[PDB]
Amino acid sequence: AITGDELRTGPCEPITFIFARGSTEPGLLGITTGPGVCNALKLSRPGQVACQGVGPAYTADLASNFLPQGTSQIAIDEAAGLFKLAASKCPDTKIVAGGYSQGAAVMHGAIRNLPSNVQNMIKGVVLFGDTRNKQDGGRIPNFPTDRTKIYCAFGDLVCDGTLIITAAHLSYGDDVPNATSFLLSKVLE
Repeated sequence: AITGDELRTGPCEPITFIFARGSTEPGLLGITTGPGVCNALKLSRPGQVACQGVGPAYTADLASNFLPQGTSQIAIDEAAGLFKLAASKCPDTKIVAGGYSQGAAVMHGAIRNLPSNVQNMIKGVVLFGDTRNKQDGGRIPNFPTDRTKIYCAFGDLVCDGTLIITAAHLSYGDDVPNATSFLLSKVLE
């Protein structure tokens, strides 16, 4: 019933999207990709999708980028929790996840240590401008690679260890329709 809070503040839905915004984005889903991917998912699959942002624990503050895992534990623990929440509240929901910048880091760290119960509900993961692309080798540790897609724009140097901000980092708007298709591929009807 609330935007970005539909897992927390709503009924169970056949499909549950879980998104972690990039640094300094306001809200739970931000205003860049998740907003898009969300509406895009609901449109393409009316009556089926509930979007849940990751917050407010994940502050998406800049300084957390420099922490060992590239975000905060609180943030990861938060994401972890919501995946489980889905498992608990809605055991028949097909989960799809997303992340941009540090939000991808959140997911990278939350999804890698989820039990098989929960991981097996995650059909698809999309990561834009992943800040852990090189630290984890273009994948999520301990998570099927065919279910993962990483959008790394030409010039986007955060995909390569650094935290350098280019106009290529800010372009993942363009990848929503493709990201959506990827997710939707896996979540068949």
